[PDB]
Order: sequence, then C-alpha cells, then structure tokens
Amino acid sequence: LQNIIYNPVIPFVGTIPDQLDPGTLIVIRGHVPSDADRFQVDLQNGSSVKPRADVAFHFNPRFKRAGCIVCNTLINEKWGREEITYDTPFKREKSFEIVIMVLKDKFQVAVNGKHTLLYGHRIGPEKIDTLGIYGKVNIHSIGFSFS
Ligand SMILES: OC[C@H]1O[C@@H](O[C@H]2[C@H](O)[C@@H](O)[C@@H](O)O[C@@H]2CO)[C@H](O)[C@@H](O)[C@H]1O
Repeated sequence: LQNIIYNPVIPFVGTIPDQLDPGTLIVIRGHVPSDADRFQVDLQNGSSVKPRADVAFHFNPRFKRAGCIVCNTLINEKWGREEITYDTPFKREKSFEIVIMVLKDKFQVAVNGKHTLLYGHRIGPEKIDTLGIYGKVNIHSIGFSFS
C-alpha cells in the first residue's frame, strides 16, 4: 500500500494523493467503539464546509437495532436517493477492514474479505480528491493502491 496514514484523529479530512482510476483501492482498518451509533467514510470533491463539499460516495454504517449500511451522494448540499444494505458485517467492539475498489461505472466495497456492496457513480470519480472519515469509529490505518 501507498501513502499510508496511521492512527489519524477523527474527524479525518485528507487529500487523496492520486487519481481514483479503475482498479484503485482505498483500504481502511479500524474498530467500532461499544457506544457507536454510526460512522461514515466520505469520498469528497474538496473539503469546503460552506458550501459543504459534494460527497461522491457516502458509506455510512449504522448500528442501532439490527444495523445496516446507508450509501448516498451529496450534490449542492442535498442528499440523493439512499441505497441501503441490510447485510452489514460491522459490529460494535469489533475490528474491521474496508476495501473500496473504484471501477469504471461503480464502487465495489468488501469488508473483512467479503463482498459487501456496489454503488454506481453519480459524480465523476475524477472530481474526488478528498477522504473524510467522521463519527464514532477508531481508525488504525488508511492506505491506497493506485492503478
Ligand atoms: O442519506 C445519507 C444521509 O442520511 C441522513 O439521514 C436521513 C435518514 O437516513 C433518512 O432515513 C431520513 O430520515 O432522512 C434523513 C435526513 O436526510 C443523515 O442526516 C446524513 O448524515 C446522511 O447519513
């Protein structure tokens, strides 16, 4: 892996040091605290807060009740149509590895070595230059594999 970041402070907002071309991997290892309600990994067009940076891919594990993962896109401060995955591999008090693979028409995400979901591009992946991680999560490392 390339351009590795260790033990970042959350919230983390960092520049992605190269293009997200097809085959590019974003690898995030961490653990979920016992009191987690939710956390999110956001692939963003910049880091503006006013107006809020568009979020090409919002990947949002939620932990209340049975749990789920919500995915969405934010364009001009409006959320689009949510895509919900009910078969969530995340658990409070457990470590994880998220691998996001960028493909031509979509993202593919695997967690703990098992395929989890797909998310079709709504914003051109060329516009993504920023990785945001927010919420109740502890991140051990972030790494990239650029194609
Ligand atoms: O879609 C991603 C965003 O969801 C927002 O919450 C939604 C909620 O998921 C939905 O069920 C409904 O109640 O509308 C809410 C407001 O749009 C979160 O606030 C936001 O952080 C994103 O996760």
